[PDB]
Formats: sequence, structure tokens, C-alpha cells
Amino acid sequence: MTSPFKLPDESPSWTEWRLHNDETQDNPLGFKESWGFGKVVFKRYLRYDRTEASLHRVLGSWTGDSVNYAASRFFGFDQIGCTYSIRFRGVSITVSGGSRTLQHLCEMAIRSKQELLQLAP
Amino acid sequence: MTSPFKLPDESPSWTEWRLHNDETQDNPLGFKESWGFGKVVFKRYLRYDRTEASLHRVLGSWTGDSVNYAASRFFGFDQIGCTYSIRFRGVSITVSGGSRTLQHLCEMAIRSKQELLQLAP
RNA sequence: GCGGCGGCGGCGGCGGCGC
RNA sequence: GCGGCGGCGGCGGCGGCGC
Repeated sequence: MTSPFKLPDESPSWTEWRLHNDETQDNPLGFKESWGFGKVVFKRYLRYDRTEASLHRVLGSWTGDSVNYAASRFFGFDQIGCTYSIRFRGVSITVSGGSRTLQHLCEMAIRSKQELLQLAP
Repeated sequence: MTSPFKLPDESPSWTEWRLHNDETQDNPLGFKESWGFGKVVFKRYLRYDRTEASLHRVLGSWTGDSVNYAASRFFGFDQIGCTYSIRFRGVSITVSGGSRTLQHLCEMAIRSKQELLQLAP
């Protein structure tokens, strides 16, 4: 299937996660995000260290155009449900609606992402 | 039960909603929001016409302090799930997490509300 | 971090019924 | 707008199992 994401997954192995735990969510290795279209879900764990360079990098993981290319594989006459989810430091935000509204869903999803990743410590 | 909201509900009757439909979501009468703490959910339909005065009014419907007073009725040793939901013009945003994180949940909820209600037409 | 599992609650599509 | 209903899929608590 063609993914909505433009960066690959970065999930930590079990060992890497333990080591990180032993040496320090709040300062997790990163955040989790996902895009769902009908019954298909695409998922990413991305490293994030709360700097400006890193924020810039992880905001590039999807665009309205990558999301639309991916989602449109699953479109037809009827509307399907589309959902964006992100979780970081104990907070989950889900942006959801029908595919007819995807352009607005992407606009609110990107804003939600930015705000959550910049949440005051 | 003590509500997290500081404005009363404004749900339209069936007739008022029909009339509004016949004379004009996109330009709905308002938006729907809700606060959930464990298994109890409080809900509001509030009128909103996309002006600055109206935005100011509906942003007063809850505060971090009203939410905390309401939610704390349901607190104890274990953590419970807390969720804020809002829907406007075909887009739903849910902000969710545990009660230990309520202060952050309120910060992201208020930002999500503002952004959604100001969504470019 | 990943994969089951059991409860509880919410959210989005879709179809349909009542007011 | 409100109240059922049937599917499908996500999400959050909680408990627990595997790597």
C-alpha cells in the first residue's frame, strides 16, 4: 500500500527503549502518529528532541499532498472515515472526519501536531 | 453532578434546526463539545457565528479551573481517563489522557477549540 | 518500544429507525 | 438538533500476558 508518510518509521527496539529508560512520557525518544483511511491504518514512531531542527524534520513526515495521494486509493462514491492521531507525553489528539473534508482534516492535523510537540514542559 | 461548563446548553429544538436548514456543516447554528471523566460525560451545543464577539463568548464555556473542579469529584488513588471532544463543520478533535495529565489536556483542548472555530472557511 | 488479552468509556465512517 | 439500532475502524483509562 502507498503510505501517507515521507519519513520511515523509527520505532526503538526493546533494548534501546530500556537503555533510554535507565538513563532518564516527558523526555521520551519521540512521538507516535498515525493516519487511518476506512479500515487501513499507517503508523510512525519518530524521534523528537524538542529542538527547532528536530521539529522542522518531524513536521516533514507528511503533507496534505502525501495524505491525499495515499487516501485517494481508498475513495469512491461513498464517503469513508479519515483519522489522524498523535500522542506525546501522555496526551493523545485525534482529528477525524469524512473524506470529503480531508483538506480541513489535514489543516487541523498539522496544527494539532505542531502545538502538541511544542507543549510547554 | 457539578459540570465543567460555565454556560448552559443551547441545543436547538428539531423545529429550529429545520428552519435553519431551510434558510441556509459549514454554516451550522453552532458546535458541539464535551468533557468526559471516567464514565461520566458532560455535553454542550453552543451557538457560534464566527465573529470575534461570539468566539470570545464560547471560549468562556470552560476553563482549566472549571474543568479541574468538575473532574476532581471523580479522582482517587488510581488514574482515570479524561477526554475533551469538539466538533464543527465536519471535523472532530478529541484530546485525551489520564487525569494526572489534566492540566496539559486542558491546554491542548483550549488551543484545539480556538483553532477549529477559526478554521478558514 | 512491539505483539496478544480482558473489562470500561468515548470518537469517526456507513446503513437504518424514532421525535 | 435529540433519542435508539446494526455493522466497521480508531482512541483513552484500568488490569493482565508475551518479546
